[PDB]
Amino acid sequence: EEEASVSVWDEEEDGATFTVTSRQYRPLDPLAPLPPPRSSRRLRAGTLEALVRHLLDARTAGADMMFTPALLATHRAFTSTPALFGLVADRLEALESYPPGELERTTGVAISVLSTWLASHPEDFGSEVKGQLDRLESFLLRTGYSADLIRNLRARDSPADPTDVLVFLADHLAEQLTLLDAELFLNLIPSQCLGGLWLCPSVRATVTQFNKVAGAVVSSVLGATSIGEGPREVTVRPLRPPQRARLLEKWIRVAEECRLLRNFSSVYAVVSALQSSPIHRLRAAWGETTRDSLRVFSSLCQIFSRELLTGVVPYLGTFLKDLVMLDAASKDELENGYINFDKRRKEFAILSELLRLQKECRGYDLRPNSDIQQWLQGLQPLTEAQSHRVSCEVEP
Repeated sequence: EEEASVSVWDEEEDGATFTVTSRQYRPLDPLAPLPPPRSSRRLRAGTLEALVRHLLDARTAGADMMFTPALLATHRAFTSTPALFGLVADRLEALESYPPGELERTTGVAISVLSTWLASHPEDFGSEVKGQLDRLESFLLRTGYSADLIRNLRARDSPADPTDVLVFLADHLAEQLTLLDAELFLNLIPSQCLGGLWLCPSVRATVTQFNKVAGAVVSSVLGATSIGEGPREVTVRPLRPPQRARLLEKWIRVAEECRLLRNFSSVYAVVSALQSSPIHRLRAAWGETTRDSLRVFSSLCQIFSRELLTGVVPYLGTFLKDLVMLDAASKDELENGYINFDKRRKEFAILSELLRLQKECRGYDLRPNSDIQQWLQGLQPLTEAQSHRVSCEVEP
């Protein structure tokens, strides 16, 4: 595992730039002849056509292992699914005159790539790729070549009292918030998180629920129910500072139980709601909060979290921000018109983190509590304008 030499150089092809790396390691037996050097030839930038040539090259899987999954995961940021499918069908068609050995090899790579693509991202394929599908299966029958791949590609009543948070146990509430957060995080299409895209419903649905939880906290602490849409249309229940503190203490504990379940999405939803202007203002209510609940809350505030992500539900906003930073920092294309694939590798790196958090999220074993769920559904959260108004009314 101890290396002796590393050589790095760049090579140019038709419409692409590659980086070759050659690493010479010392043999395990120090007296043995030198082992063969370990190498990689990775595409750095190239035309959309050149990306597809590299995609369907049999050597790419061994010499550039990030390329295939990165391209398949990020392609919707710079091209489209029917466009990429079409260029794959293009490449295969321009290869029909080739000798049977080369034809069968590349067709095999194409079948392998399309199977991985379909397995990884089934939502990419629909009615829009109909012509490209016919383009593919006519090519296969024409060359006499995959059967399962074609088949698989063919197939594709009054508003709830917000203060009733007190009626349920805090660990149960956390478990129930996590159940909703987890299934949304599992249904998340990671590519929709990309700076170039974020038409992104799976991200929107995660953010909506995040906002509903944060809204529920603000609403219940203020003891208010949003009955209309305007800044003035609200109903408010009577709460003395000691009574309101019990609601603050309750949500603090719910946030704490979310943390123990590693649901950092709802931890942040609750903590940001409690740090929010219309809730921070409530100094009489906070003044009645027990010191133990305050120390827990401060500890929860200092988390916002990246180091703790090593069941689980992450706060998606941090990944959305990193992907916005990266999109702003890195160019889509180079001056020559080549797609800057380095950008896409850095994007995939973040996406693979999300993928590994998704498989860990599958580890949850939680049961739907019908009555907590019904309460959550009946919640009518206050708008930013309404909450500011009510807080000015309940604590002048």
